[PDB]
Amino acid sequence: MDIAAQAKLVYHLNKYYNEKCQARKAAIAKTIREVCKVVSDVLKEVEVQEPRFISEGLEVISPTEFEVVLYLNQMGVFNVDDGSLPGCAVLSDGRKRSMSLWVEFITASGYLSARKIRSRFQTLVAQAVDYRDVVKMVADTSEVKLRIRDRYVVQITPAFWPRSAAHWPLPHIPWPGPNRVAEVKAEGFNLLSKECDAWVLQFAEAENRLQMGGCRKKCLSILKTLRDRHLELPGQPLNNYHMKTLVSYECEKHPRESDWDESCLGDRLNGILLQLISCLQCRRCPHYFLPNLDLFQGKPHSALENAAKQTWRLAREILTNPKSLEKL
Repeated sequence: MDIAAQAKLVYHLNKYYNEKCQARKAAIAKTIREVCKVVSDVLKEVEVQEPRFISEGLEVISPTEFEVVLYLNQMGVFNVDDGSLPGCAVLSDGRKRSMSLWVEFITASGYLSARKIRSRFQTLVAQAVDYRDVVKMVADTSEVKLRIRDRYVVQITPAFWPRSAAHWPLPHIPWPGPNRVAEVKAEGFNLLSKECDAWVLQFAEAENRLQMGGCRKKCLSILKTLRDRHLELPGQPLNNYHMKTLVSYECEKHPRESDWDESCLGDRLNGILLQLISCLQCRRCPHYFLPNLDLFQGKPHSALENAAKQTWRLAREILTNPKSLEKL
């Protein structure tokens, strides 16, 4: 009897993925196509004032929030991760300051300033917005953020293998195979100009590729969707990034690709919600690549607890009656 309920769960989850998850990616695509015209148009204007800025590398934060990473024409004339500041990193010799496309922006100390490029970029964006009612500029934040049609918020973050991520993959876990490891590692990493004077690290390119195989993406698509529909809560305790970062952890716990067959979608999804409820209750949720930073950092105890209540309540309605997914 325990066999048939596993299959019923996998069936209704596939319906959720095809009915509700696809609808998400459809509404998001409508919202992104509307948003992306505004940004690329504005970015075209920034290109005429500053040609170094140019118009793929997108990030969905929520259905209404996005982060555009703008990959700048670089020279990489500058060569550095230390325990100094967690999750964030920062030239070689006192020569070749004139080698950078952004040569003016290297500091007197000889370091290259994220704070200064983002300000220069922010001044340009706030100026380009002056269009009437459809675009707004977000202030009191160091990062560039636009408010479009008073409905959506888009952050535009200037952007281009690390010391903390060096352990991964630990040869302990058969996953990933040497083929998947070197393949995902070739993606490299990205540095995002955000506050913490440092650059934020992001592996959205490696993370999303690491989860290739099996139902991992269907699981993420289902997790992101459930979060949108039922876990947008006071305190914004839960992000698409929380789900994304958990799916990777569950990949380790179940190393074998067989654990990720389509038959196992219910198990892996159920396993992930539970680990999430633990993270909420334990009050700690670590980054996949960098354990030193906790993605619950700064979250109120009241909100982390309530999120645990709703996440738990959600998994039970699912298991007791998996058809309940239709009405979710």
